[PDB]
Amino acid sequence: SGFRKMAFPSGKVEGCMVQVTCGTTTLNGLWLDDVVYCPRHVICTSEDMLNPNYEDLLIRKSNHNFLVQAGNVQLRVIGHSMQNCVLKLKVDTANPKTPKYKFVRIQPGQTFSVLACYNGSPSGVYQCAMRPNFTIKGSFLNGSCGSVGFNIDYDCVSFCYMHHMELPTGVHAGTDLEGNFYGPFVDRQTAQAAGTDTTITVNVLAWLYAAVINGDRWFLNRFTTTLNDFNLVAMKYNYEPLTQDHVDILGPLSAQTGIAVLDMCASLKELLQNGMNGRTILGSALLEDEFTPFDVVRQCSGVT
Amino acid sequence: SGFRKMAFPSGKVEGCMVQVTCGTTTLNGLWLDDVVYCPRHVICTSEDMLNPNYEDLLIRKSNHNFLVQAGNVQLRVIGHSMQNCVLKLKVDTANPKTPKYKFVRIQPGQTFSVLACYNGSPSGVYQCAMRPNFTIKGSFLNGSCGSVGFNIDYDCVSFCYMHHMELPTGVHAGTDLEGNFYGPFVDRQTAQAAGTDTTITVNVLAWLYAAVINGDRWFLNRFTTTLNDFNLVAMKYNYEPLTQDHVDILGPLSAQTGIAVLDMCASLKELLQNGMNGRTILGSALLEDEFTPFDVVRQCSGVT
Ligand SMILES: CNCc1c[nH]c2ccc(F)cc12
Ligand SMILES: CNCc1c[nH]c2ccc(F)cc12
Repeated sequence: SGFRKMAFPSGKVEGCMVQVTCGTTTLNGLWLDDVVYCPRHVICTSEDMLNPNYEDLLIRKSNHNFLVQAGNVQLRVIGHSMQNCVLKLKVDTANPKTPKYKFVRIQPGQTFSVLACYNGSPSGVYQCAMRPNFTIKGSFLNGSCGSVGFNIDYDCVSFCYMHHMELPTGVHAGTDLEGNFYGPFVDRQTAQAAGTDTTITVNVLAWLYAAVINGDRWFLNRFTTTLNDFNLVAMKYNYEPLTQDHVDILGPLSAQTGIAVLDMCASLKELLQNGMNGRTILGSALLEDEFTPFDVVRQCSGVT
Repeated sequence: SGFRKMAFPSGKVEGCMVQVTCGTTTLNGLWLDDVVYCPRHVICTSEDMLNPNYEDLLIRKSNHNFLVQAGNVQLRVIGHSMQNCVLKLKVDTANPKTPKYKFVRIQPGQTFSVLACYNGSPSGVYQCAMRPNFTIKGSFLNGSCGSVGFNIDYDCVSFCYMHHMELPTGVHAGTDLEGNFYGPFVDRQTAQAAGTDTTITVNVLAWLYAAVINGDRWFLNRFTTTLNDFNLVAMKYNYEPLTQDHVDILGPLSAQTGIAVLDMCASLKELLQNGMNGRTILGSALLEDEFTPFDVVRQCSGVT
């Protein structure tokens, strides 16, 4: 028993982190096979970031200008190319620690682990979610760019995020490993405001199921609701609309606990309308939305 | 910017996890050098756990009864001994992945990362604290015993916890790597109730400093207090008494923010007396106490 915000074990990803320096900028790179992936803004000076023309800046860079260091040993760069907002630096050595991997572009509401790195060295690992406004609420200081987000399924690492920037509001924006930003964000130091940060309703319901499984049941009530009735309340509280796909995904949790999805929606509806009255659920005084139904099943079953 | 409950990168510890089976019980072991450490209750059947005589049960076990598997390869056990509540299984092969390590016995209030494992395979990593009642609030299912807690200082892993049991209240108890339980707990399936779970005051103050650094400042007030005045309020709310040692440890955070420790205590005093009024601090509606002052400095400075 017990339910924690758990990250995937990070070892497989730690073996892929390298330091990339171009001119006076140093950030992190991800070394998989004979390619090092890093944010293209490694070629920028803080001044260039105001209005960078990446194709123009890249013409002034050659293979020898990209310094790639794995631990204390230098990698030889034999090619470089820009794909969207990432640079792909071809090196002469395949990473011996390359795990089985995929590049995936996640949907908002999905969770992943971030291995925060500085100078190619891992500092910590935490779990987060792609917010519905395509930002993430991470913990990233200067030098953390190029740190990656990932999920692990047995022995295959699915990389989904690479860190690029912090908006002036302290939230984070990045790309998938193809270099495409999540959301409308651009790698320029300009006014970029995030949209509404709505709550991931299906994740809140999954976490309420996790609470019931782990013994926290005070919030269960005698009511039920419909998808349309629940959604009138979800809209009012800036919660994402719940669809039948979300109800289907919650099926296994509904079956395990014996609590119908719409009954759990009615509990959530009363929590939204009345608050927690100074009570807590799974050690939280807020309705937690960074656990997917898959995360709840995995943690409650012990998937390794 | 941003502040997350961050765990240490777990790779160094993942390379130490093995599966230990004795009879029909399978749990995790920690392989460092040529020794595998695991809870001594690996020799028990669920029935033995009611009133186990470990010395008597161990006489019926020989080296060949301890099956140790690292990945898919078997380790040869050439010796075994019991030290307090852990068994030390001497194997014929030193773990090639043994990192630089120490065994430390932590104090209540200190934090560490747990690599939850099942069948010797890592499932996830999370951060927690040794509670003042010597329990931890983890996420452990059956098969997780032998999972370890640790801290990392550059390249040295300090192991501080090994998981042994879950109390009937869903909280967790374990030992240091010398096999001595934290608190009064025993490895027997009997009535063991935890004492008061007080709040780690110095950690709450550290987290309020982290909030100020990261932009959450609404709770700062025009007041100050004294250690004795603050402690009258801390006692009332089941908070640990704050000492001058705690004030000294908060010195660097006080210096960085320019907010005197006793002024932050006065903010905390008003938060205890008035609540948050539906507001949040660092994405929490509760006063977070599982970040030490060292954790705040580390995360706010980017230690790798
Ligand atoms: C969601 N609107 C009411 C509200 C504000 N804050 C909250 C925290 C928890 C909860 F269950 C409800 C609330
Ligand atoms: C600590 N006693 C009041 C109280 C109950 N619950 C709380 C949650 C947050 C906070 F700042 C204060 C409170």
